[PDB]
Amino acid sequence: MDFTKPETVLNLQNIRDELVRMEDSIIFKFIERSHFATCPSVYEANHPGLEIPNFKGSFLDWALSNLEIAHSRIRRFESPDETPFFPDKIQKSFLPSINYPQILAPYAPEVNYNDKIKKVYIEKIIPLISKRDGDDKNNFGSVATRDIECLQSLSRRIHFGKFVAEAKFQSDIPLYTKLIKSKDVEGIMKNITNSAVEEKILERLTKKAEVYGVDPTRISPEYLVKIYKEIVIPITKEVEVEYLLRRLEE
Amino acid sequence: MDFTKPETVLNLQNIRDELVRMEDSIIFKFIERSHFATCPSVYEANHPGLEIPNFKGSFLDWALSNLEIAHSRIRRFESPDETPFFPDKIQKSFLPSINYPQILAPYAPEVNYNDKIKKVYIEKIIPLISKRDGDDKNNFGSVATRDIECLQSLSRRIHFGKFVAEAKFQSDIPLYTKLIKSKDVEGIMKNITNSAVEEKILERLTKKAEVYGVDPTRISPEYLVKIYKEIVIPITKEVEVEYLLRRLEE
Ligand SMILES: N[C@@H](Cc1c[nH]c2ccccc12)C(=O)O
Ligand SMILES: N[C@@H](Cc1c[nH]c2ccccc12)C(=O)O
Repeated sequence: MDFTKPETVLNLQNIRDELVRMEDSIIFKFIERSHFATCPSVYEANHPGLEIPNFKGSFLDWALSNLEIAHSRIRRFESPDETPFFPDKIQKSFLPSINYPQILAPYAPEVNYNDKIKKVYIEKIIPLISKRDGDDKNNFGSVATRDIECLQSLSRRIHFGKFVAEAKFQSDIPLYTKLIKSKDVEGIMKNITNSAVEEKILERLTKKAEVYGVDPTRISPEYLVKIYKEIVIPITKEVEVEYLLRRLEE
Repeated sequence: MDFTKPETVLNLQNIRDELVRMEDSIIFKFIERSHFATCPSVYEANHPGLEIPNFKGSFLDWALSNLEIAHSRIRRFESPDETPFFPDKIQKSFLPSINYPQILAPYAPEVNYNDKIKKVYIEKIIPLISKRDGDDKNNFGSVATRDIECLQSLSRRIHFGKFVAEAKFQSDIPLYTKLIKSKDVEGIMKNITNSAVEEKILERLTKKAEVYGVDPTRISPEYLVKIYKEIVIPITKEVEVEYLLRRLEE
């Protein structure tokens, strides 16, 4: 895919390849984060000892918002595949802007599920992948930086549902128009679900978990499957139906 | 290992485990960077189009130095296992400092091979792992951030030779004292080389390259072996002999 050549983007085979490559990215990052304890103090707002001068929020929030401000200055969020966790904080680039042709509907930047993602990550994913419960006082920064890597990968994968939805829309405008016009969510869901393909994904995930990071001479497959089945796939679909419901300007 | 409990640190079995875990980390990061072209413009100082207001250096340098300043404020370089690429730029922490007991010799922060590492990474490693030659104008930031991940992993692995050297020193002070006193480098090299173990490492690396990121239903083993054999292991040894030669205060 080349975000300056629209045809490489709305191409369904290029989309599968990118989704499959993100699958590995996400698995590698979960393995990196699994080496550390849960570190509850990292996600708690204004924790004594991890309190940042003139900042209201958690240790995780400071590290992530600061990273976004720096990257926004170098054009990160000008790209259609990048959605920010702190939309109010991002700056304008100090480098010549890349001219990205409009590929998605105009309101695309407004379809943003990062709050929900950050939330389920902390409340549901951390507890399954961490090595143990409790704070590891000497690894708060190691943890936060690994968390940022996991969040940015999940975010890109989940919001990639926008390109999936646009490809589908364009391939059958008459059908989608009627579904959108009558706001038939059940009809849309049924058209964006291929149960056969979803089983296949889960089966491949189980086999990757079995070999990845395992010394040939780290993460439970059951949990990897639970995460994709209960969190990743379902939220990707929410992004797709919301993108679609507003497709005829909204 | 717990950098607040010296015995967990100079323990040789805890050291193997940490080295083996970094082996996976490094392999995963090489795979992430392999998806992009060489991007020569990223490493060139003051490139037209990637020129940063009031900054002399490359795009890579700006991203990396800025990251270090932010992390230094949250105590990254207070930890003995973290060595900075920009020692002159790092700040003092605005959080209560962690009291790390002196585990390594005092001059330890001065043994820093990051310039050499950054250099061989650009000149020798990039060309072997990149997908193709040339600039990918729309992925300069994606590349730089992947480069930072690779550099920080290699840096931690290579400078980990300081702990290896201190463990050895402490286990046979009479022997090491004579080697150090007469500055016998050849004698030191011969005592820190177990050829049998080095073959074994290379063999395991070949088998990891064969399964990692390969869909069960990315990086050449030959190149992975060349990198560890010609760059990683040799520079780790340079860190160890330099740390040792200054051991009796220097
Ligand atoms: N492990 C140490 C040092 C550290 C490693 N990576 C970091 C990133 C940011 C801040 C600190 C760190 C800590 O968590 O404190
Ligand atoms: N791929 C785009 C956007 C991007 C992704 N990650 C980044 C990190 C920093 C800056 C930009 C980016 C680019 O390289 O420009």
